[PDB]
Amino acid sequence: GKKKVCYYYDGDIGNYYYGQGHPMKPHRIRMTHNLLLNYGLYRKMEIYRPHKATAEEMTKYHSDEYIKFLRSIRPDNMSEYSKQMQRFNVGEDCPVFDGLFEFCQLSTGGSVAGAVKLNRQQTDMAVNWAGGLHHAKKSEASGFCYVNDIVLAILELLKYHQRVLYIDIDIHHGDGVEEAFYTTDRVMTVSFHKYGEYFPGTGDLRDIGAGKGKYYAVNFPMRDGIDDESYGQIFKPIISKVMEMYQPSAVVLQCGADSLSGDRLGCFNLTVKGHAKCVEVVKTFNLPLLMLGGGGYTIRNVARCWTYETAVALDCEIPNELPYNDYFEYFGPDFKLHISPSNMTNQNTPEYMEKIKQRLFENLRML
Ligand SMILES: CC[C@H](C)[C@@H]1NC(=O)[C@H](Cc2cn(OC)c3ccccc23)NC(=O)[C@H](CCCCCC(O)(O)CC)NC(=O)[C@H]2CCCCN2C1=O
Ligand SMILES: [Ca+2]
Ligand SMILES: [Ca+2]
Ligand SMILES: [Zn+2]
Repeated sequence: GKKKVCYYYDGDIGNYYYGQGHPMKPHRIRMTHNLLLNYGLYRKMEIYRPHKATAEEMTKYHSDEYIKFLRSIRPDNMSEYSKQMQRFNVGEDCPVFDGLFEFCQLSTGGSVAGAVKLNRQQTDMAVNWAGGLHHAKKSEASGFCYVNDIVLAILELLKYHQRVLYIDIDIHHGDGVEEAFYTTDRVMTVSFHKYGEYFPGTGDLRDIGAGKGKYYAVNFPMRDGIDDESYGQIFKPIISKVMEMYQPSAVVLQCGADSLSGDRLGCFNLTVKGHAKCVEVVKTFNLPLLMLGGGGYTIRNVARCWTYETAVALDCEIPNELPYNDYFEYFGPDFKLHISPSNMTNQNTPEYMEKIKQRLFENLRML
């Protein structure tokens, strides 16, 4: 039936700034929040402010040296940390900005708090749109991600769940989460992403895990222009097969919105309905679910996507006419919640989609 939803948000998150021209805009989390408050969704869910995750919490995965560096580095002392910055991959893609460590603490606090709430059976679904920073590595920042809140949230879930399923619908391969759990069968990682001359360069369908983790890493590489119909015809069958074979007792769904049509960095052609169809599919399995954010660089579309996905999590129909909000002008010229796909060519032929699905089904038979 309808589910209890716990949502994590800190009013300060929107003030963190990556720098002039950087595509990652934490302000998009504030726009999402303001939009869902104006739709009245606060009436249907419990809103929590996450705690700031500590160094102890972060070192359940990350190295002590890397976390000590993140806690120390500031724009005023960068000159003294030149060598350290290069070692930890902090610089241009992952800049040093005012309050960087606090931003990591808030993003992580929401994911970990959500996992705790699910473990305690106090909620059916936990939502943290400030989370989903899937590229961060044990001792290195990557692709705008510094602390891997997902890996930390999964490790929390593993205290009470023998098998955890991770699903990543961000346009980028969730390399950091895959790497952390590559040699274990206690976490199955499933990533759908653009592959071929595209960041981070990983996620080939032949990357299937290693040792005890062999067959517990699933990658669906895609080309430019995938649309709602093509994505929907592959997502439901793959996830259904994964659920049948793997039988997880908890799920983590990374909802990176950069897979939408018109994204600044992405080259997919999904609409908000096409993207949210994934949430709907995962929700039908009735398992404890942690929903996270991630990418999304055309910020009006990110707010639309995550507001609709929160409404989907709540089983609450919301009108297409956007209600007035603090960021109403960002939603012009239509002021509608839903988006139209572009006329871009879908390079993912129906035969290519079926072939990759068939190849992944062969791997799933090995479970
Ligand atoms: C200016 C920073 C980099 C020097 C530059 N990155 C980008 O163009 C851009 C960043 C960038 C673009 N502009 O202006 C057009 C910037 C302006 C200032 C700072 C950074 C950027 N980076 C990339 O696309 C990707 C990262 C994508 C991360 C997605 C994260 C997620 O999956 O969605 C989850 C949260 N990285 C790159 O392309 C980097 C590293 C590999 C080699 C090529 N790269 C780049 O040319
Ligand atoms: Ca992905
Ligand atoms: Ca694995
Ligand atoms: Zn992304």
